[PDB]
Amino acid sequence: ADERLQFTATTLSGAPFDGASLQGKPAVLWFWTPWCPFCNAEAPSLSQVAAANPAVTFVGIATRADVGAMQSFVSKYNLNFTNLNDADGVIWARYNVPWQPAFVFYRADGTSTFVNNPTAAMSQDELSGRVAAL
Repeated sequence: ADERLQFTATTLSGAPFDGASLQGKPAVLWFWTPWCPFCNAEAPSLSQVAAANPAVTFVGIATRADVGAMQSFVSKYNLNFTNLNDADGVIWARYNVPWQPAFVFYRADGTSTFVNNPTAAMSQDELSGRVAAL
């Protein structure tokens, strides 16, 4: 929320990205790793919900994998939004780690809600409703 978004990063494509650009608009952070079965179950839903909600800015944040594996996952699931190679877990630490998948749902006013459930993948219906609520 608010100042935690003040990070910089590198995308899987190698481009710089500034988290501060997310301030003041509805956004979703999604912390994933490519080998997690829950992340793999959620990825089609991220792809569809992001596509259907273009005025919400989605940013995936991947760690604990090589960049090629990250890229294969984005390609396989058509994740057409920024994905960050958080190679050393610094952004993950900022948002307090602990494992994947995790969502942060930001309103434009800076408030947020998190979902970090280890037992199940979030359904598309649930994700669509959380994104609409922003």
